[PDB]
Formats: sequence, structure tokens, C-alpha cells
Amino acid sequence: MKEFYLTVEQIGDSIFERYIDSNGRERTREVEYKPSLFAHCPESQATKYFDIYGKPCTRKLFANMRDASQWIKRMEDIGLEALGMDDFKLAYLSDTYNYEIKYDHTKIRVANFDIEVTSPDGFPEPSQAKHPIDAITHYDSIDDRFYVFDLLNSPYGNVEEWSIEIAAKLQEQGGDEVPSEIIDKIIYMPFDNEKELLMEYLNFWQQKTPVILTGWNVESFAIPYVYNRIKNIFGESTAKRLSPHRKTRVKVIENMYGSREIITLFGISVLDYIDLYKKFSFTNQPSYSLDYISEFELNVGKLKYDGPISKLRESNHQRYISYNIIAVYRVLQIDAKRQFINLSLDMGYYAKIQIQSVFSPIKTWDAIIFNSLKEQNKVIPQGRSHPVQPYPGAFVKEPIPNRYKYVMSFDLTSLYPSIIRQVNISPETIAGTFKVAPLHDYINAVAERPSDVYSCSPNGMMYYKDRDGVVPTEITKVFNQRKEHKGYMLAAQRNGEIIKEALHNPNLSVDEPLDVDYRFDFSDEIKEKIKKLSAKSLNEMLFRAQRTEVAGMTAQINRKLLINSLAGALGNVWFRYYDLRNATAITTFGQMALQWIERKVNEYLNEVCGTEGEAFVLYGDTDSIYVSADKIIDKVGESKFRDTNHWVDFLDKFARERMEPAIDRGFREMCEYMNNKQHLMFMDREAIAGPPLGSKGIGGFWTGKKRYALNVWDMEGTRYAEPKLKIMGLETQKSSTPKAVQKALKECIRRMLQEGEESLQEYFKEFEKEFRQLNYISIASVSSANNIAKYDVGGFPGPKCPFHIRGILTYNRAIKGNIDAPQVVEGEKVYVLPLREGNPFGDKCIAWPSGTEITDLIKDDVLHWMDYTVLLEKTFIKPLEGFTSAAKLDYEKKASLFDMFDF
DNA sequence: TCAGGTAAGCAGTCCGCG
DNA sequence: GCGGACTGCTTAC
Ligand SMILES: [Ca+2]
Ligand SMILES: [Ca+2]
Ligand SMILES: [Ca+2]
Ligand SMILES: [Ca+2]
Repeated sequence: MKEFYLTVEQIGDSIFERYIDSNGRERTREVEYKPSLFAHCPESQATKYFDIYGKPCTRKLFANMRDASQWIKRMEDIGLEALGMDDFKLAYLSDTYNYEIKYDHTKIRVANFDIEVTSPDGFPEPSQAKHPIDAITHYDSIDDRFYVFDLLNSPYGNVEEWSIEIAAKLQEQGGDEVPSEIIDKIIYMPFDNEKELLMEYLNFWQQKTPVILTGWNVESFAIPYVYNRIKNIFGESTAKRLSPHRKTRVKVIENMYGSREIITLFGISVLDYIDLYKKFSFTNQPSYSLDYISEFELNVGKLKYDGPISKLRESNHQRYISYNIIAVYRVLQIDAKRQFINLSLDMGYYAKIQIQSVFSPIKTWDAIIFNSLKEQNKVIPQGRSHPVQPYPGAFVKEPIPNRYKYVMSFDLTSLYPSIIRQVNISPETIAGTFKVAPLHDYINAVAERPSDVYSCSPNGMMYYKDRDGVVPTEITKVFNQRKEHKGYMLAAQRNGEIIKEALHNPNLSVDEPLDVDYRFDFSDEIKEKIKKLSAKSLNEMLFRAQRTEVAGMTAQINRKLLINSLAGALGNVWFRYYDLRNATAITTFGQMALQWIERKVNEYLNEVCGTEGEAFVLYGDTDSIYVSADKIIDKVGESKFRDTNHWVDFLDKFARERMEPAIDRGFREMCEYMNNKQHLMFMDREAIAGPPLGSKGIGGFWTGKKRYALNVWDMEGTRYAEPKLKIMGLETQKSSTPKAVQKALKECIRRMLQEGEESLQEYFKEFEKEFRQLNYISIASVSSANNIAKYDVGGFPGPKCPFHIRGILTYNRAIKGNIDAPQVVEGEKVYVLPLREGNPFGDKCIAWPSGTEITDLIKDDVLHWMDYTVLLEKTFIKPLEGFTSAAKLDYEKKASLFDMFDF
């Protein structure tokens, strides 16, 4: 089989590589790699190396990597560009693996782990590491085994051996409910003493050294704790055994106030699952506890225990150990669903980077382009210093706040990447500039045609049409991968709606799930078989359909993020190909495209209605338009439609057969106008929105830019079994909005769009009646807390102190001596509650770490001094007043005199 | 901690305002 | 009270 690398590090003049050989085996080698960099040479030296601009360069092959980095510095102080790959381990992989890598994940050791530490004096600080490590669970992907290291004897308590039998039992039964399917995969190892546990945990680590190391907060807690504790007990060097090359780099001290620790282990790729999740999941969560993410992702219950975690081992050692095991498995379960490890490996190997570099699209693109250019004997330019400068982005139309009954939206496929490819935007394809007319003049096709020769953007930039730039070329490859994955994702989505529909009339039989591939649209045969299936079978098929969609999503949305990040990276000063003339060439072209097509759609729809100057496009943002379909419905009748699906069908047919071809001609003309390389402005119908036929629903509403709600029946060709609310930007969508209030507001909106005003009014009264009885957490606001030290003058609130930062300082002055109180962590999220004046906390709000209950000692005083009135007004009533007034509806009646009375 | 991006809404602070 | 200048935060794209 084909060779592939696992990890690569540069340690002095040595490249340290772990890899898989042609026989499927893991090996390791130290290489004194001889790197090459480049200088511009006179037009006399018959060389085969040229820069991207086509200017000759002489190759300089250094004896070692120290001399190369030295040469770079000497070139700088001489004022001359030193061209080539300055990150030598990237050059090394390029040379060593000069082909498209075909990797085998089965041969990659993926390890998932976590530890436990009992601490009777606050959060067991990883930097200090003064409390014994009393549990470690380590899952090895290759063995498929959960290795459990359990400490029986400690200064903080002598405990009994963990029991797999009790662990397997359900919590209803007094067990711990360790999932049944991993019980036979647990290798349990107990210990008389902390030293012999750590030594054995070092041995096995050498025997089964992780390539990919992950888990939950492993970079921030587990890795620095295991390192530092072995450092405090055995010393250094023995601690360095965690590295296959026995080289670590402690950073780290990030104060104030303060004061944490981060460890780099050379030869291991640390992909903290929390960081994978933040980057690739496309969520923004109110909490990042494993308990909260697991519930969200997997619908599993929280890991409940009695009393503080500082006394859990002592009071229930059994549960302590089970919960440590379960924590490790939850990350595996989250990953089986989300498949971020798979995604990290796909990308890392495609770019030929260290896998942990997939967090950086600048690194990723730098290596993709480097490899692309090297393969053509081209030489990459030196990275340069640039000042951070603002630059313009997208156009967003100002909507008239109103209700909008029937709406069809249209949106461009992969806009910024498509623009890159259409205009041929690249560092080396810059041809020149032209005199820029105001944007409005290009939008209205009245300005002089910019060029008859080059491919233009309305920001004044001209590009060669003839040759293909490296940026278009490489963005195209990844776009085509995204297209394929998105194709699978939408098929699984359509298939999911087929099953949901069938679930309306499930059959009374038994009966097995059909053995189908959910990535492909169901055939008629399969759809007929589906209509005959039981609920049980249908439900299992739905789960599989949704799992397939989710995998499809991860694959597609993160390739979209990658190619979009190339557009953004042209505007980041740390990118080798940073160029604001290219970054704005995209954004400005996008502004023109949107407004150009708004004009063409209005003109077409006016033409077909035989009118003039009516505005049909009601809104647009970046690359999308929203078109009022009222007249289209009202012209044919409304009573002529047998059902909702009949008019959805009608609008679908209209957009496809009438509007899309008009849109197609419009954009083709724009391409000619800008004399672009390739027409790639492909705008397809996205949403079809409206109220249920015969209802009093308002269908949709806008309050302002980036703030609207729509009742959608079809999204990009997915005909839903039940209408879906597409709500953008409103409080329902915000992670700062209380949990209960998100749901309440969504139901307010549902009733507005589907059922109408009386229905809303009925619901409002119900929620206002129940509010005070809801759980304090579910009704608490959420906020990230940055720069706490900046507004800490007391610790009392300083000048212009943010409301939530005030809450945090009010918190800190209540849990002063409390050793068992959780500390707010700079950058993390907090719940925030208003307090009634006169309260004992001495301020108008209290904030505390999100995802946790507030401490026992102060909990009851928060509850008694909570200001429900101010809370209900802030989080529920005020936003709702925004929605309803834009929609021209009331959530409440009158006031006003009577009353009437009954007696 | 160390390197995609901009546009833009709302919560809240502070203060001007006869 | 409301509004404008401003910071902070979180969203749409
Ligand atoms: Ca789009
Ligand atoms: Ca099968
Ligand atoms: Ca049926
Ligand atoms: Ca869009």
C-alpha cells in the first residue's frame, strides 16, 4: 500500500516523522532535511525556477534548517525577498509525499481520554497540580478498548474497587448506566498508589502512543495536569515521556487573573474536541460542559450526582469511575455522529499539513497553494508585513418592516468562491486597473464597459482571462468536493421528509427497516415499500436518514467554510497572498451582482405583469433576494388551489420555468459587461413561504436588516412534511436569549405565521401566566464575558461596566471565602439575572458560569430576589413587541376602561 | 494563547437636554 | 424619557 505520514515535527536541524510504511506498519525516523529557498537572479541564469509573476529565481540548497532561517534574517536586513517555503516541515512533506495521499484511518492511532482529580480547596489548578490524579480513562481507536486507571488509596480517601456489574445496571436499579455496548470493551486496572498508576500509564502510552489525541477540554485541563503532576512527582524528563520525541513546549501563563497552562507535546496531534466542535459544528451554545453538548447532540441525560464534585470519590467511588468512563465515550458518540475527526484527517492530508493545523485556514491554504505551485516549478513569495485596515464587504437591502404573505427567495451558489473563479481573481493574474464609475452606474448598466480585453470587478481591478490563477484552480477543486457532499446531504434530507410523511400513516405490521443508501433519492419501489412500513421501522429509518444528513452536513459545510475562508484570508494580514485589491474585488463584485439582479427581477416581473416600476424584490443580503409572490397567487385566484401543496407546486414551477431563466439571462449579460472569464453566477430558488391555505397566518415578516421570519414549505427542493419556520437573526436564534424564552418566542412566531393574531394572543397569556413558575436557569440570560479585569476597579463595577461584567463582579463579592464555589473564567460564558432593588447582593444583577447551578450558599437568595418583572419585560415582551409591530399585529388587547366585571 | 472576512441588529452606559 | 455616541456581544451572510 501507499505510504503516508502521521505526524511531523522540526526539532533543530532534525525533522522527526512518524508514518505508515508500504506494509501498513508504524515506523519513525529522524531526518536532517536539506531545505531550499530562493532569490531573484539576473535574466542571464538559465534556471527552471520562476516566481508566480514569472521572474527568474536561483535555488539555494542549505546544509541545514538553521542556516536557512539564518539566511532569511540576513536577507531581511539586506532588504531582499527570500522566496520559498519558510515552514520547512511543510516543504519536507511536499517532497516526501509527492502525490495525492490515500490514507487509511484504521492504521492511525486515535486516542480519547480524560482524568479525575479530587480537590478540597477549589478548582484543581493544572499549573500547580498539587492534588493526586485519582482516575484516568483512555480509549484506543486501534484496540477499540477503554483502559481505566483507578486509584484506591489517596490522602483524600481510601475507596473500594469499581464494579463493572453495578456500572452496567440502570440508574433506576442503583447502577450507573454505563452503555451496554462498551461494557465488554473496558479493561479495568486498579492501583494501590498514585505513583504506580502514573508509571503504568506512562508505559502503555509508549506502547500505544497517540497520533491523534482528543477528548473534552484535554488541551486546557487533562494534558497539562497529567504533564505537571508527573513533573511534580517524578520530575521533568520522565514527564517528557508523554512525547515520542521527549520534547515539550510549555507556553503559557495566560493571566490575568490568572493564570493557566498549555502543553505542546512534539510528535502528537492534539485535536481538542471542544475546539473541533467550536470550529466545525456551526452552533453557538450557551454552555460547553460535556453534559450540555451531549444532551444537545445525542439526547442523553445529564450525569447527576449528590453533593459537590470535591466529595464525589469519597461518597460514591463507584459512580465517580463510571462517570469518568461515560465522559470519554460521549465524545466518541458525538464524533460518530458529527465526524469531525474524519473531516480533520481528510483536510489535513489533502493540504499536506500537520493535522492540528486544520484549525487554521491560512496554514491550510498556504500549503495547498505551495504544493500547487511547487508542482509547476513555481516559487512562492515571502510573507510580508501589512497594517490591519478596514475594507468594504457586502450589500444588504433595507426592507420595509411589514408582514409579507407569499415569498420566494433566490440565492447564488457558493458566491465568493464563484466570483473568484468567474473573474479569475488571484495574486498572479492581476493585469492592471481601470477608472472606476460609481457602483450604481455598473448596477444600472449605464457606465462605460470597463474592459474589452480583461476580466473585471467594479472595484477597478482587471485580471488576465487567458491563464488560470492558482487561487481559482485550487478553490475550484475544493468547491467540486463540497458540491458532491451537499448533493448527498440534500438527498438524505429529502428522504427524511419522505419517511416523516409516511409516519403520518404508519402501518400495523412487523416489519423491518429497509436496507437502503440514504445518500441517494429513494426510487418509486422503495417509496411504495416505505408507505407500507410500521412506525418502529419508519422511526429507525428516520434516525439513519438524519445521521446520513448530519455526516453530509459536516462534510459539505466545512468545505464551504474552507473555500469561503480563502476569500477572507486575502483580507487577513498573516496570509502570504494578502491583498486588499483582491479581497475587495470579490466583495464589490458581490455588491454589484446582488443589486444588478434585483433590478433584472423587478424588470422581468413588471414586464410579465404588464406594469412598470413596481418593486417585487423586498429584501436581499449579500447574495440572496426575497421576492413578493402575492400578485402571482392573487392573479390566479387562491380558491383555485385544492390545498397548500397545490400553490407551493405552482410557485415552484413559476420560479423554475419563468424566473430562473430570466435570472440566468440577467447574469450572463453581467458577465459580458465585466468581460469575465466564465459565467458562474448561478442563482437558484431557495425558499417558498406562505401561510397554510385557508388560515389567518401572516406567512412571514421583516423587522429590519438581518431580522425576519418565514413559514417555509419547500427549501432548495426539499418539500417538508410539515411547514418549517425559517427564523433569521431574531431572539429565538440567539444563544444569549433564555432557553424558555427561545421556545416561547418561536411559538409566538409560529402562531403569527400559521394561525394568526387571536392564536398569538391566546398563547401570550398562557406563557405570561406560567413564567414565574419556570426554572431559573431556563429563564436566565447568557453572555460571553471578556475583559473582566478592565472594568474591575473594586472589585466593584468600573466606568462603563457592561451589565453582564457587573453581574460577574457582584458574583465575586459573595463567594469570597467559599472554597467550593466555581470561578468565572475569562472568555467563558455566564448566566445573568436581574435583582430586585434592596437585595443583599448590593447590585442590580448577578452572573455565574453558564452550564452550572449557582452555589448552594447563595442560590436561595438569588431565587428570592430575582426580578421576574424586569426579566420578562427584557427577554420576552420587548422582542415580541418588535415582531408584532413590524407585522402590524397585537399580542395583547386594549387596556382600557372595562373590565365589565361579573360577580 | 499567535493569525478567514464585513454588515449590522439590540442591550446597555453615559450623558445632554431649559 | 428619549436620542446619540459609544462598547459589547452575537448574529447573517
Ligand atoms: Ca449562497
Ligand atoms: Ca446494507
Ligand atoms: Ca402507511
Ligand atoms: Ca445567502
